[PDB]
Amino acid sequence: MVDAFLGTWKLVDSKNFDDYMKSLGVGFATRQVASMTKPTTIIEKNGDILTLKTHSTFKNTEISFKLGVEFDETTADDRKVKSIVTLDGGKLVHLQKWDGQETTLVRELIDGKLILTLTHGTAVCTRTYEKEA
Ligand SMILES: CCCCCCCC/C=C\CCCCCCCC(=O)O
Repeated sequence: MVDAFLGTWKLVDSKNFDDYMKSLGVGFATRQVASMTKPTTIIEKNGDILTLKTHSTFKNTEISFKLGVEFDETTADDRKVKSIVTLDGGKLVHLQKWDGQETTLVRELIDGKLILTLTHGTAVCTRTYEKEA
C-alpha cells in the first residue's frame, strides 16, 4: 500500500509550477523564490498515520493524517483547507477543498521516481522527486 512512498525525496524536475501557483493567487515575489527552491519531502508512517514534511530554504510545512479521514490543513501559501489523502489506483491522492475551490496533489511512482502532479483550475504541474541516495 503506501510503503513504497516512504522516505526522503529531493526535487529533480519541475514543469508548470508557476502556472499552478498563479492559479492559486500566489504573488509574484513568492513565485519567483519558489521557482528556484528545491524542497526535500519526507514521508513517514506510524500505523495508518502518515506524516508528510516538506522542507526548503523558503517555506516549510508538515501534515499528519490518517488515510481516508478528513483533516484541517494550512498550506504553504496560507490557504486554510479541508483535506483528505487516500490511495487510488496506486496513487497517493491529496484533495484540498476551500471556498468551493478544489486542488489535487497526486503522487505516483514511475521508474523509482516520485511524480507529484498538482492540478488547480486548468493548471497542471508535474514535479519529479528522487529518493535521497
Ligand atoms: C514547502 C515548500 C513548498 C514549495 C516552495 C514554496 C511554494 C509556495 C507557493 C505555493 C504553494 C502551493 C502548495 C504547495 C506546493 C508543494 C509543492 C511540492 O511539494 O513540491
